[PDB]
Amino acid sequence: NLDIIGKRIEKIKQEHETSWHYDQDHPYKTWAYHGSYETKQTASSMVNGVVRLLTKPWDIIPMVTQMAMTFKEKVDTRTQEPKEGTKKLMKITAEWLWKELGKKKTPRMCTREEFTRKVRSNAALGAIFNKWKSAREAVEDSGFWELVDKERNLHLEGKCETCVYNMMSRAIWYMWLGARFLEFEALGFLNEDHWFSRENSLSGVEGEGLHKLGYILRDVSKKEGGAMYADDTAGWDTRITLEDLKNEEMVTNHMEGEHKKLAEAIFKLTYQNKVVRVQRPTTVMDIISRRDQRGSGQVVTYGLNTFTNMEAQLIRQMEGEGVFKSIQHLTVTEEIAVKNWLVRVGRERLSRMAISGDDCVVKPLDDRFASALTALNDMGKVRKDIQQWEPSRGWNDWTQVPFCSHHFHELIMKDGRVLVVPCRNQDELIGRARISQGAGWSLRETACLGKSYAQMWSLMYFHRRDLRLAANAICSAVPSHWVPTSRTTATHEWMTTEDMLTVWNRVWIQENPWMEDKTPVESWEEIPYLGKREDQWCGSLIGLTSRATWAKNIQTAINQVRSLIGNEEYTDYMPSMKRFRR
Ligand SMILES: [Zn+2]
Ligand SMILES: [Zn+2]
Repeated sequence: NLDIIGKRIEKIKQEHETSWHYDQDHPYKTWAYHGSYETKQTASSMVNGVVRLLTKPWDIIPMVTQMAMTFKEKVDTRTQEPKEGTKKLMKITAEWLWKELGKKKTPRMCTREEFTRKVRSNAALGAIFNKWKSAREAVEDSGFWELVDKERNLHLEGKCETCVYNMMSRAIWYMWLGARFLEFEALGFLNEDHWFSRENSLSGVEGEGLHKLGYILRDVSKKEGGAMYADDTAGWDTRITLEDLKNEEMVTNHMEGEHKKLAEAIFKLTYQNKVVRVQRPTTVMDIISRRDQRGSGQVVTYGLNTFTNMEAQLIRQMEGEGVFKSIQHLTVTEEIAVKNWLVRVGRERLSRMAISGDDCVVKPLDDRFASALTALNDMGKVRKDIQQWEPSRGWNDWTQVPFCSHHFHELIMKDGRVLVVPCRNQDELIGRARISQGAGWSLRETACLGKSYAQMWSLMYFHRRDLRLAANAICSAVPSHWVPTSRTTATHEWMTTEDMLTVWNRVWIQENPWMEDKTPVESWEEIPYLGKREDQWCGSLIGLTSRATWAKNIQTAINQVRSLIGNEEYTDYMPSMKRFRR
């Protein structure tokens, strides 16, 4: 408690010594409360006018239009201590999993140089605005790095002064850039060196890309076993136990020298003990603490969520296969059985899963998995939208399974080659492309964000009639040489000024390991769509009068946007489609 967090607490006290007060009407039950001080401040979702002017039929679809308008009683809940049998299963599995992940990788520190290059091309590193304006500026000033130095030597000394969380089913904890550096220095290797790649982790999909995920689920489907299970956890980040944070910290067992000590400090001082500032309207800032739940950077959060989810799902597989009988207590011979299962079939069982942070798909040995719930519930990973002891419902068809907000279609090209393509309800895709985040967007910057969405649709969602047409319209309406942008950036092959047919060939044919025949595609007309009825099932407006008038009159919409942007060099991409090709 207060020895590890006191100094952070003491320091904040004094920068608002005029305002400090132990409020007696504080709302916190599960968070330790420490005090309050004076503040007054809040970024809402703005419409992208380039995308909206070129998607007129969707102006009357509430599922699209409502997306642009507008639980903190889950961050204030408490998960119970798992039983001794559960704690043993987790410690054995975590020990084995770090060794497997470490067999072909070397833990290492990430560098000021690496951190600097990141900030100078806009990665979402969840920092705050004070002393310098942006992250770009702090990184060039040696004063910052002296602040970083003071904190760093404090961490070597087992103490913390400035690593404090700022709060804002989504809750995002920003820290100052300095704290973020020290986190990246110690733990950035997990992401920078692809510890959760599929090649390295067998269950993971880190760096795959949406073009690969369907083929990965189809490969899992080829395994002998039961249904495919895709159970979502209710508020994953809020169910991370102190026991989970201690098994995650065992990655430090693979480290040495300075790095080992820097990583141990991040886990001890910032993860297993946290200090947070929260805005309360009654407007004060509350300084609250707790030991458990997830609050790291979003990129370290991804890797440790993937790790702990891989661990949880192997244990659920062990329960289904009868490896242990009860979570109350592991016998000595059950430990040896668990250890032996991991050595004998561990890697095979990892290959039966696709895991992306809190999201999983599991094809177990058989359907005993469906009712194997005691370890999963006791670890605190309670399933969303099903009663605690009701058996899981599995999927019989890999094309039905939800994963990373998508499902996947098998689509046969006119030449017999097989594409496995990503898909989701088209209202969600159009509604997201119609939204920008933040202020001071020029017309040019708004156009270049529209072009990013359009090129993503050409690469990932070409099989949806409405999105191929809208993508071609947006790319016709935005000057041909303007570079696609995004303020928060998986593999993003659409972020390029290269011709999209050349990029399509490189991704779906040349690089595709599932595609044996490498014959390039010569035109967009060779590239197939879903069935017309399947396109409608997934939200197409094909067949509506509104959509027919939009498609027929698209050159008028393209010309409206060109007239707003002004006299620039444009390309007509509409004749790449059969119906505009005269
Ligand atoms: Zn610190
Ligand atoms: Zn679909």
